[PDB]
Amino acid sequence: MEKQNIAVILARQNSKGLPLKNLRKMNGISLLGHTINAAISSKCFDRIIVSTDGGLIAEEAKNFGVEVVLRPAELASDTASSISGVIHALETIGSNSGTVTLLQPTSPLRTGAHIREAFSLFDEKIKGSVVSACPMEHHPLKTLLQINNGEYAPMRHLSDLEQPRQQLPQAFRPNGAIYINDTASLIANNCFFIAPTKLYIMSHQDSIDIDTELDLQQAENILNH
Amino acid sequence: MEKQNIAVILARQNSKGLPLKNLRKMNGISLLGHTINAAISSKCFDRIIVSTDGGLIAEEAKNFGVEVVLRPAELASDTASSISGVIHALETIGSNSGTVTLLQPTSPLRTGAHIREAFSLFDEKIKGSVVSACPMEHHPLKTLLQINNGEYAPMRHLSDLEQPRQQLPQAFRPNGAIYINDTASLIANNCFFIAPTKLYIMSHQDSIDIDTELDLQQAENILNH
Ligand SMILES: [Ca+2]
Ligand SMILES: [Ca+2]
Ligand SMILES: [Ca+2]
Ligand SMILES: [Ca+2]
Repeated sequence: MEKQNIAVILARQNSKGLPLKNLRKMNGISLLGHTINAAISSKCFDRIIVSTDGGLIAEEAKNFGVEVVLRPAELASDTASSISGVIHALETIGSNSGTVTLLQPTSPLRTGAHIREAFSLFDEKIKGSVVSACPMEHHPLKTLLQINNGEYAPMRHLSDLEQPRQQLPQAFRPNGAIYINDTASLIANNCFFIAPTKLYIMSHQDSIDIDTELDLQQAENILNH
Repeated sequence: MEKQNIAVILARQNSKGLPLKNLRKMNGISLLGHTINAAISSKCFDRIIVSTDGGLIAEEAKNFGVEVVLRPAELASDTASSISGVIHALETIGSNSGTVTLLQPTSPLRTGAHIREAFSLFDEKIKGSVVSACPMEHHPLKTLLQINNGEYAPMRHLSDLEQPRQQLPQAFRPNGAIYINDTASLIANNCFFIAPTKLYIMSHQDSIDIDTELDLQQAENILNH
């Protein structure tokens, strides 16, 4: 088996929030279609799979010219992990070697250029994850964590809470748009974060995650320059 | 000198962002007035001081029936620390014993009831800070910090990045609305965070910080039930 670069787009019919989110249109193209177009235009992938339990989602994926894996109910439930869906898609097409990239349709401003830029960071020898990330609005060192009921401790030092942000290490959070992994490592570890993890930095604007009707319009407003 | 409970409201004329922010009206009352009303209605304070360099701000403070400390230019500049303003106000009225609470006008949804609730957490024997805080939208353990150029490390463990949030310690960030300190300790430490710090938890809604015109309207929308 030669190595393959696989993109997996997980899109279930009964999304846990906004109804029918994956097929909602933005600029005349479904969220699903925006992410398929990003995958195709990246030219990074040998195979692009949409994994779904819904008939309308499957028909949309076929109309965009990509492969469909049908997920049974037990893998498309509110308790089913994303990793189990990706593993199932890989098993269905018979790939256990190469790279596998998770592209969630809820990140419609992540483009094919972003995907190519992220892919350029992947190290084929060391094989840690590449994860897209954006800067933290609120610095995570300026927080306290609960240790006992009503008792809290600084994330690191109490003095960090008053430090000028520019004097603190730069901080980033995964934004959900892109997770790139070595396929065999993802199968063995059964997770998306595999050390040593590299970050592909994206802007706040491009990192928008669609959960609400207002996220949809904001994303549309951004697309208009 | 008997102990006094002092509230200090820092309000300079040349705020670093929105122009004339401290006197902008919300529901027919200036931001400054909302915070003065919170201080008065809390009944927590022996003295309420507005520290300012601006004539219009001073006149507003006098119209609400509180004391005014005039800050010279060197203490009302873009580089002047908040702590130096509070220290100057305390020196001006001659208080070095009791408690001192910083109330920023940019937190107009923080009420007198919030202040009283926060004050009830202050420990007069141990004398750590009480700081108002709100829950973190994005969990601070699900972040990576820059260590070298293009190299990042998990805040704590890489496995935290995939942990269900409810399995992680609860996390909070100071929201800027209330800082309560022992006066002598604040003078000695020259900072607002003094161990052991206790948190007064506020909702996201009540924690709104005014920096933009849209923050102003959102805060007004919230005031309407
Ligand atoms: Ca091809
Ligand atoms: Ca520590
Ligand atoms: Ca009185
Ligand atoms: Ca660590």
